[PDB]
Amino acid sequence: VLVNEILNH
Repeated sequence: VLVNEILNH
């Protein structure tokens, strides 16, 4: 939840 939001999919 500190990077996932980005690569999120």
